Amino acid sequence: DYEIQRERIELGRCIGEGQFGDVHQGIYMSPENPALAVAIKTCKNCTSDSVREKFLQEALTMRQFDHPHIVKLIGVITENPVWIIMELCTLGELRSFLQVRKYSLDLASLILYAYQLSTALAYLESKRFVHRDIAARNVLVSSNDCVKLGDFGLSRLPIKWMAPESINFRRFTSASDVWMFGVCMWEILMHGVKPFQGVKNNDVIGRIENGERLPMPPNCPPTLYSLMTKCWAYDPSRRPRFTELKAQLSTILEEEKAQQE
Ligand SMILES: COc1cc(C(=O)N[C@H]2CC[N@H+](C)CC2)ccc1Nc1ncc(C(F)(F)F)c(Oc2cccc3c2C(=O)CC3)n1
Repeated sequence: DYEIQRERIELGRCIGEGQFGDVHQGIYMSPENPALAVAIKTCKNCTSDSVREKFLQEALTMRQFDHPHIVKLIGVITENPVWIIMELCTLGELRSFLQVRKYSLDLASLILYAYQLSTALAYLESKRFVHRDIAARNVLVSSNDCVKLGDFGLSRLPIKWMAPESINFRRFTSASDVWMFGVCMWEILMHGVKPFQGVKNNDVIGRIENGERLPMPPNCPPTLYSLMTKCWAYDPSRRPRFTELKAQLSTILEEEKAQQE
């Protein structure tokens, strides 16, 4: 069962905000397995059942997934104040982590993060789940060698990350998530810099249609940037599949690891 007794949760500092309320870090003291660090999503308005159902549906959404690179649901407290207890990724948000470690993280760690995210996305595609919000801001750092997709509720227009068909006609498929993943890979190799900085959202569409693309990040291997550009094919059917990106990122990772030993 997923119902958690409130006395077992100690609410810690605020780590972020979501549509329904503040997100906190905290501690969960399970009956048989002591001090576990957890993330706690709060909900200011779920004294109203209309808000409660939408909030708790976000926990049900994470309940169906079980992958090493997707945050897991620990449980829920369904009475007011309503809370969702999630796994805590102690090193926080990927963008800040990459900015802070811009000159200390090796290229193999950056490729490892892209590869780990491709395994989570290939897994979600096998479950017929279209994410729609693939971006570095929605990736968390569990440890130096482990990144995970954050909560899907906290992950929710991001025009600068979207595929042309998603912007033009609101079409959302695994092929549009591949475009977004290409942008997310670019953000990782750029050390947490956002795409199209200083450009208006309305002019992103025009630049993409003129053949312009986000440039090769400094010190990025040409084979890896070439993979990002395949994600940015205008035609969705010409983009690679997540299983192909997963195989190619593994080849690039092993090639980089072989250069060290
Ligand atoms: C220690 O763990 C964390 C620390 C911080 C942090 O330093 N934040 C600072 C605090 C001060 N202000 C001024 C600057 C930012 C962020 C996230 C953490 N870890 C963590 N672990 C698990 C979860 C989850 F998913 F299970 F609930 C989680 O959720 C989020 C929390 C924030 C944003 C997102 C998420 C998403 O899921 C997508 C986007 N965050």
